Amino acid sequence: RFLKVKNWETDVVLTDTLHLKSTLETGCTEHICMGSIMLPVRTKDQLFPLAKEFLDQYYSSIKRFGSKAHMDRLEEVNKEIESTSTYQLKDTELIYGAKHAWRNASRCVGRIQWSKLQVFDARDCTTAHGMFNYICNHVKYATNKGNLRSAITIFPQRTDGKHDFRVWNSQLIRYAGYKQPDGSTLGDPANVQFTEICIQQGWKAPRGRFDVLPLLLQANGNDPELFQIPPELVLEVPIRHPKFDWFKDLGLKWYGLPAVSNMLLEIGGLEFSACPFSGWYMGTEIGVRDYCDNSRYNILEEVAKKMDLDMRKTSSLWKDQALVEINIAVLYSFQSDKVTIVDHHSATESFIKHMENEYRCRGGCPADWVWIVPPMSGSITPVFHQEMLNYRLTPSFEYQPDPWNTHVWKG
Amino acid sequence: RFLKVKNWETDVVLTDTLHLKSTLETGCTEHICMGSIMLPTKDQLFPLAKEFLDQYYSSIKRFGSKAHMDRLEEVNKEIESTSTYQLKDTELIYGAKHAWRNASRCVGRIQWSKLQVFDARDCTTAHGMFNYICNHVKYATNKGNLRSAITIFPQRTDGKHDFRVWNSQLIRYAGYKQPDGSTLGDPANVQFTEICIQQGWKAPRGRFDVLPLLLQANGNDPELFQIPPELVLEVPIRHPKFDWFKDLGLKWYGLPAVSNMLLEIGGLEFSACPFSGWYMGTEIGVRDYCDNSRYNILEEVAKKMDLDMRKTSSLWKDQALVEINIAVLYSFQSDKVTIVDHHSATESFIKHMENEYRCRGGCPADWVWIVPPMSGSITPVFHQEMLNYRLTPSFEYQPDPWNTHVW
Ligand code: HEM
Ligand code: HEM
Ligand SMILES: C[C@H](O)[C@H](O)[C@H]1CNc2nc(N)[nH]c(=O)c2N1
Ligand SMILES: C[C@H](O)[C@H](O)[C@H]1CNc2nc(N)[nH]c(=O)c2N1
Ligand SMILES: C[S@@](=O)CC(=N)NCCC[C@H](N)C(=O)O
Ligand SMILES: C[S@@](=O)CC(=N)NCCC[C@H](N)C(=O)O
Ligand SMILES: [Zn+2]
Repeated sequence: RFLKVKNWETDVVLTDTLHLKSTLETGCTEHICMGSIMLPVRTKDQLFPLAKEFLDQYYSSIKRFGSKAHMDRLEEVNKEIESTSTYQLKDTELIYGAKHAWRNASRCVGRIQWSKLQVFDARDCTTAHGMFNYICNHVKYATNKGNLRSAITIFPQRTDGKHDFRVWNSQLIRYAGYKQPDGSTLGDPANVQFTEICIQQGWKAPRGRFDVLPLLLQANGNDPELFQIPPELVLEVPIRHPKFDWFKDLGLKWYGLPAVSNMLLEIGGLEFSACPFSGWYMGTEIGVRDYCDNSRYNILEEVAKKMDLDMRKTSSLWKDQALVEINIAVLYSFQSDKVTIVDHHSATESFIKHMENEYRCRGGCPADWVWIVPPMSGSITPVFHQEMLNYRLTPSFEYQPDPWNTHVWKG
Repeated sequence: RFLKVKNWETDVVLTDTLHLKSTLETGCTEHICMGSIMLPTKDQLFPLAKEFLDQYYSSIKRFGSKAHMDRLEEVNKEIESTSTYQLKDTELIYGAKHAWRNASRCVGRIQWSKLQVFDARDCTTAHGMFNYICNHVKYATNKGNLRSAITIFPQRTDGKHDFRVWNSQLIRYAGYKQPDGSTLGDPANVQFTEICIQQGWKAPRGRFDVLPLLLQANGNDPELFQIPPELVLEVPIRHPKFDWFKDLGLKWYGLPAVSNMLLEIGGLEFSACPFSGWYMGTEIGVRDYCDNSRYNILEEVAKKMDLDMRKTSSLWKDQALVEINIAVLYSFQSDKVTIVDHHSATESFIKHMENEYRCRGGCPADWVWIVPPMSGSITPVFHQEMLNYRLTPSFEYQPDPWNTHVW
């Protein structure tokens, strides 16, 4: 069976066959679409089919499907599974795995870059201190003095689910959030729960509006441990505006390296619960969501005041006006400091080209429209007009519960 | 499977039970989501009628009444002999209001129960159709104080006697293909504008020529009619800050009146059912004015603003987009024509969702369509999980007549 997607700006029609290789489920049924829903101990039994499918893929890509090297590998993995109930990926298979998980990430607009990914194999790691060292190197390498390079660091896979490696942080670099007695929040409201955990685990908080959180690292199912990232490794950008000199006085900055650290990487049925990965920011992530979401820094009011907009009626579009200036300032600041960033126009355009390329060479490209369309100026970006099909391929990055909700405390 | 939806800005959680009365299909499966795809007999007829009558009598609190059973029996007999049936006026009004209520892509449904229904089922000719449509337009426009309305023409019979309005909206601007390959006026309406000319229309060939009506009665060849200009309310677009903005020569019409859809009630199909409410500002300022395949005015406006159009990262497109949308809202408000900005409309829709969950057990909603085409995440609907499903009575898409009509 074949499926068509149309772009309603250009009338380009594309044919998807890739969706046929999808097995995982979307959350949708024929009677209900759950397209906007945020989020809708494995045994020998199910493991070998998962392994075989991955190896078939891997060997196909390297033009060796059905080869002796292919068949011996299947043999070796099967034997290893039945005798140990799991198996180890070769380095080559791991790199292929991590790249393809990115390539398959239907909510990622930056996938044109998927084949350029620095993979750091941290499977020999055994302790939280070992984790800290690996993570420090990741940050230094990925940051590259502002000329960012995509990377992922992969810690040992899950075994019995009792010895998980986890990074308790949602990102390697993120700002603290502190609930005040008066109900207001100082710093980043999205990180209040985690900040409280850190403080309980012994962190001495500076209690400012932009305090870089410590790392909270769990090796081998043990209680997690605190570590401070060397400040010289944490690249930050002060936010100013090219025309508005008062903008610097708002006191805003952000970090340059977004590094998602709470997701689970699945490859050939293996689960990598600690796999921090980093690329670089699209401007609107910071300028629109982080700064202007009502539940985040929420600076719209303060910015609008200083611009002296008519704030008494929403139909003045004072919010829309402030938002643009804020996003101009983010992009300006990063570019002036030579820190890699991409605007939403450039990024979405690149994605369209990527997506078209993928249809031709791969037979499709799973894409989550709800997430791909930028959170400002949607319809003036080409992705708005692009029909997309969303489905799940493996390897993949998956959500997992925050570890403090599952972790068995040792003491 | 009594599903929950969460708002991630407010942490409000609603439980949906209404979805378990979904009649039709979404196009999605367990294996693929198609949420961003734009367009995914007597035996058939009686269960459809029964289902509708069941809702109807439940809503007036006479479920399982003599009146209810009588009406079921009565309709049942009518189908057996006539192969169809006719709705009582009350059922027609309920059906239309509920089609709107059920339109998962409509952000303005908080108004759903205040719909003026015009029964045009006695209409027999295109001239009669014209008359009904002029009355609709005058009533709905209401000197700028717009009132939602629908006019319903006779239902399909054998599919060979359909009533259709060939226009996509009662009021829209023409589209002409120029010698230099470009397009004058509205590119979305080029094909339709051709067909009008192909039929006899004398096009003044301007940037904003109101199209003639092309009306089809009882399956006949459609006929042209010109809406009395005095009935077409238009707004000159100016900016409250930029004097040069009025020089751009932009205008739009006050009355959006969708005319190419099909209203389905109790299995009965109304192929001609033009309906009208009023505009959200972004429909005009963002989509109609700034889509690349529409009026596409961004570059011209940014130019007049003297923005740095060298790099995309100056966000000149975004800056211009805002000002354009400020002007649209400003102009309509200044001329006392009803319009709603995207902040007010989305906030009202959140309140409506609240109401529907509380009083009805849910509200089908299509996030992809509900979230406005600018400033998405600063509107509350962006952070609102929505469940999409098809309830009936409903408005459905139907083919353009010209692809189907025998002459
Ligand atoms: C290199 C530049 C990149 C850009 C500009 C980019 C852009 C984005 C954006 C804007 C999102 C939505 C995030 C949000 O709204 O919170 C996203 C999501 C995502 N990205 Fe990328 N990305 C990049 C690199 C990467 C890399 C290197 C990986 C993995 C190796 C990756 C995997 C993902 C995944 C799995 C998601 C889904 C996140 C979620 O569901 O919360 N991306 N990306
Ligand atoms: C009164 C104020 C109203 C507002 C502010 C409003 C707003 C909107 C908007 C913004 C859309 C998206 C359409 C687009 O972007 O092209 C829409 C779609 C829709 N509306 Fe409403 N509307 C209103 C009245 C009505 C009425 C009176 C009806 C029917 C009686 C209706 C039924 C629909 C339907 C069926 C759609 C989907 C159209 C499609 O799928 O192309 N609306 N509405
Ligand atoms: C409810 C809705 O799905 C949710 O707000 C989504 C919408 N789209 C998004 N898109 C991106 N890129 N990031 C997000 O966090 C979200 N949030
Ligand atoms: C491809 C995509 O589904 C298409 O561009 C949709 C997106 N969302 C929309 N939303 C509204 N309100 N109106 C539209 O025409 C569209 N178009
Ligand atoms: C891994 S990262 O380079 C992918 C990315 N560009 N962003 C993902 C999360 C960043 C998050 N939205 C933020 O604003 O911090
Ligand atoms: C029937 S109308 O009141 C519903 C509405 N507000 N708009 C839908 C169609 C209008 C279309 N988007 C336009 O910009 O002309
Ligand atoms: Zn779906």
